[PDB]
Amino acid sequence: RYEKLLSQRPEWHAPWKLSRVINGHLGWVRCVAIDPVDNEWFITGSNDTTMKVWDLATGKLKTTLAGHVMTVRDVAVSDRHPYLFSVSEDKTVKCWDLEKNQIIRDYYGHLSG
RNA sequence: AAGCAGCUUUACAGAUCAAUGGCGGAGGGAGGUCAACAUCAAGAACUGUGGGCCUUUGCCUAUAGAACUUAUAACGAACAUGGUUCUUGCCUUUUACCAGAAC
Ligand SMILES: [Mg+2]
Repeated sequence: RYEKLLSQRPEWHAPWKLSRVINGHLGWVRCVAIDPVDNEWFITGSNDTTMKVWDLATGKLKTTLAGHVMTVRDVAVSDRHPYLFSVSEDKTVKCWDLEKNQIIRDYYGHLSG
């Protein structure tokens, strides 16, 4: 097994460097989701109970999405829908109409966060 | 529109009393605080049918039919409630509330 690893060379990849630091939250950034279609913005749920939407190219802040009362743990953006799904430690799963930026279609049943 | 002729029918006397041609006829009418199924808010908006293009979709062209609803816009010349979210009001907590919005 060990002579077959030395027989093989890994693919070269280009290294990574920091290009932009964005300071906008009041707590920890706990989750990041990208726009799956057309790639203009990303959204960061956080520890200050609010999700912010950041433009990918310029780095400016587009909007803030409040509506959770505890820390937003994960954020998922849909490719087939204009829907944003967001869970938190406050036992809530929420949907968001991105054509309206309002909470629709709330989900219920998790015993904990 | 009286009257005459032409036309369409009509009670019919017919010609034919055949092959015909026209209209009607080859399982009703009125209803029911009966039922089922469709359908009832959108480029001012529908569908069937023929033709051509591309390769079925879509477009263009020709044609037929469009009930109900709608312009001081809506089936209802009528008018309640609930959910979420935002902003207020009441001010021990909650429910029940206050009264505007958006969905
Ligand atoms: Mg108590």
